[PDB]
Amino acid sequence: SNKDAALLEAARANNMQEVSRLLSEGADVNAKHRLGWTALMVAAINRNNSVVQVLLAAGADPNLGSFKGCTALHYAVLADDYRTVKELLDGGANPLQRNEMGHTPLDYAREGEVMKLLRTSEAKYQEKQRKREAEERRRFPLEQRLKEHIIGQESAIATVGAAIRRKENGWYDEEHPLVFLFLGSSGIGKTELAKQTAKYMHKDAKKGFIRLDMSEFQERHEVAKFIGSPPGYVGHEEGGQLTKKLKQCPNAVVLFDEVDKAHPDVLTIMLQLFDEGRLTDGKGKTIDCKDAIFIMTSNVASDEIAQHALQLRQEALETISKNFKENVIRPILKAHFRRDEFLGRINEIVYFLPFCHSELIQLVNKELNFWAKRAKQRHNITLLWDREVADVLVDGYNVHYGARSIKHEVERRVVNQLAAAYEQDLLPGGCTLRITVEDS
Amino acid sequence: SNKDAALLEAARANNMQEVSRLLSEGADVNAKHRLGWTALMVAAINRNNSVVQVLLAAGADPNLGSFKGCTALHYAVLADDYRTVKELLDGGANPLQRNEMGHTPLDYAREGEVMKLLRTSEAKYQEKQRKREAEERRRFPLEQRLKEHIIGQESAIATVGAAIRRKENGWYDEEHPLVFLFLGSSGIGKTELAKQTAKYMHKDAKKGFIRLDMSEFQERHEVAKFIGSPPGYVGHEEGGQLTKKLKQCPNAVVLFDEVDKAHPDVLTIMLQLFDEGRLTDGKGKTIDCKDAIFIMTSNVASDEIAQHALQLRQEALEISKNFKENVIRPILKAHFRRDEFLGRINEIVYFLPFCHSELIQLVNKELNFWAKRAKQRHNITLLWDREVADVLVDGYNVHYGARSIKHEVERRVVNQLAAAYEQDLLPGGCTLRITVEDSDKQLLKSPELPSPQAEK
Ligand SMILES: Nc1ncnc2c1ncn2[C@@H]1O[C@H](COP(=O)(O)OP(=O)(O)OP(O)(O)=S)[C@@H](O)[C@H]1O
Ligand SMILES: Nc1ncnc2c1ncn2[C@@H]1O[C@H](COP(=O)(O)OP(=O)(O)OP(O)(O)=S)[C@@H](O)[C@H]1O
Ligand SMILES: [Mg+2]
Ligand SMILES: [Mg+2]
Repeated sequence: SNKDAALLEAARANNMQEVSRLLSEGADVNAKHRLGWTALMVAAINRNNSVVQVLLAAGADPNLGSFKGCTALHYAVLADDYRTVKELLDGGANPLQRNEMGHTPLDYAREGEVMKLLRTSEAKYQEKQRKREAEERRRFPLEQRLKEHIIGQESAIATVGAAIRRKENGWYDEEHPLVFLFLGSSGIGKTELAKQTAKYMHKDAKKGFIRLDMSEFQERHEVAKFIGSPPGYVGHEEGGQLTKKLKQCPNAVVLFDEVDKAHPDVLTIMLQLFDEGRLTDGKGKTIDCKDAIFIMTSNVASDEIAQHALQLRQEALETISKNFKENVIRPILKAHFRRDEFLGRINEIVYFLPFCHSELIQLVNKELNFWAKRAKQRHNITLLWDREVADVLVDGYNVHYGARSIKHEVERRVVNQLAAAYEQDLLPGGCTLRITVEDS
Repeated sequence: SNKDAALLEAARANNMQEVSRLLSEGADVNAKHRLGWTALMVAAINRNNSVVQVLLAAGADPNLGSFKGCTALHYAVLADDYRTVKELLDGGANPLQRNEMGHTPLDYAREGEVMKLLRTSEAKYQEKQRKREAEERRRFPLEQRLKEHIIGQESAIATVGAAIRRKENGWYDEEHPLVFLFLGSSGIGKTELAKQTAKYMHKDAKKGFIRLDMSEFQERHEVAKFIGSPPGYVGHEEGGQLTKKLKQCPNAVVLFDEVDKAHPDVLTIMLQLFDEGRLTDGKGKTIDCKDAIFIMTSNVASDEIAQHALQLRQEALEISKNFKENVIRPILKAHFRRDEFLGRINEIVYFLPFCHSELIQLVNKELNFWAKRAKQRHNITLLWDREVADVLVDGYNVHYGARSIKHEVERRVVNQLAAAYEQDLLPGGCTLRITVEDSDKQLLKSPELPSPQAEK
């Protein structure tokens, strides 16, 4: 504890020797004084450029929070010393950091070298971040990330990626959220695509992905879950759940899984959300989510979508459907979703088509790779197969389930055999299996 | 503290040098002395005309609140100095401002130049306000302001403008608030017109415009949100949300958006609100909002209104009638159950589906918006041939209205723009012109811009 006080006193007195001795002895570089200032901070206010430099080289943090709450950069600007401001900025100081009073390094000092340094640091940071992010996106676009997991559905991936890129590059109106409606048969990756998109946007934030299941909303009064009860009713003080989640992460990705299962008057609450990204809870607080992304998944027109997809498979063949027939898909949606204004607010309608033979083979290969890696990681068993296995597994495909049919087929026909053999201790650790078309 | 006291003493002592030095240092000009007066106050009371002038030049407020609570104009009047009163009035002092005891500068003053200055200031304020407001309204009418943002809907613009202008010029009954109901198909500017009207009435004040998404009132019990819970119930200490909002701005513009999505027993709360502008919160406090403007929006009769736009198809040479409004009524009563609710609305405004020229105008407006955004953000100049709008309008969907055009333009132009921008094929200051095929191509001032490949 004495080391921190000694370092603070040395920094206040501009004692280079004492500051260096304390730092080399393990003294807290960001030591805090009882008055609320640190060694780097009091060095900054006292125009101790050398002390500030040595403290920064020792690991001083200039962004740590009357001048109460003013950081090291704030005090450097207060002294109107440009050398200290430049050194702190080179050390990672934020030129726009704020104190308890809200003052910033860009306000304390008069126009001059300090302002120039702060502005240049801010501009260079912003430009570097912009260029780096753009280059990263170019190098590894969203489409490749989705293709890592999603198989087929090229049109849907292209549409979603185009919309997302248009949003990220700033070429989007901020007055209206972006809304998607995923349509297609069951078990073809709609909610999977939504999950992948949410992960891409908010990879390191669970709060960034808000999931709803509209099976849990199959009656009119279920709207009270979204915004909570009005004043004087049970649960009022709680407030809306969806409103809470949106307030936590305004730019999150909201997924209304199986929206078709909602009562139609539950969708009415979505009008303001989809138009202006505005929603009011039971307490009257209004949530602004203009930059959020809304995804709705349903299979309302599944049969018609499959029939259309046959168009590609109806070709004389001597892949991409124009799908102007959406004019006759609209009546189905209107019949289910009874309000035209609801559909009008949807930016894009994404159609997922049934898998082709090659896509089915790819799915089977994906499943067998997953199982092989699981076996290697768990029991250290190598697992291998040929075309005959993929084709035999595909032959058991069911249209009504898609990827789920493939999963069940692989599990039943192959995984059961691996489990039975393992339980019989016929699989020594490190051994290799070929599935030599093990059938019938 | 020390600087404020020094400035106050200098103002009291008529010390020009001290007052100037303290003002230059940064002493608060409106600092309050322990006796209740400020620097300007005591400069006025001591007949320090020059000190009053210099304090006003420094930013002194003459209208700031036995001379307890007296304002600088009050002190100048009490000093019997006409110069101080004149200078304070020139600084915006109110001749009718009241002190703690309720005496105005026109009261304490002795007959003379003080009366002249105060009365001249008051009359000038009133007449200048009236004349300037009238001149601005005539020069730039609300109807011309709306036309900048709303395409078509001439009959709605004309009705709303006529009612608004009627209210502003005082030719309205103050007992009953003005109520509008907006009817028509989806995405044809109802809420847009409401927003523009609110912005016009209250230039920027957020409290001047009140939103209410009636879609959140699908059950009777939700009406409690208007007025709050009764005594003894959770949330009672908070009053009615709408009551609070209206109290903060009695003459606000209230928008009950999607009123047809409310439970019809919830609309019952609006009977007194629309008839007399009275609403009593859960705590028994009544809100007076007789001068507010209420706007409702719905698409209740929208098939029947859009079907009556077959009058555009009648081509007699080769707009809604009273008798149509008596076919649109049965539909209104079937939805909004009560004749006493409908009989409270001042005007029913009908918004019609766009004709082909209005679609072209909408497409041009959207393209102009995007061009302005591009030019401002990246200095990119954007141009389009006349045929671009013709191609784009084909994406129009009568069921969705303008937002269909919005989405079409976005999807099939802005996507290419963003793809090119990310590809860095749009150098700053470059000129980009859209050309017309069955699809849309972009030329970078002459050569065709090569479409990037996201899939690589
Ligand atoms: N196109 C796909 N490519 C790879 N895996 C997929 C694909 N689609 C689905 N899956 C996987 O198969 C499962 C199906 O999940 P979903 O994606 O959620 O199905 P769903 O289409 O979304 O439709 P429902 O809710 O049954 S209607 C998931 O386990 C996915 O991981
Ligand atoms: N003349 C116009 N008519 C309709 N929309 C316009 C017009 N000019 C601009 N717009 C824009 O097109 C969109 C139309 O949406 P809204 O203003 O909400 O119309 P609406 O009458 O309220 O349709 P509903 O009942 O909510 S489905 C708005 O975002 C407007 O800004
Ligand atoms: Mg699903
Ligand atoms: Mg609307």
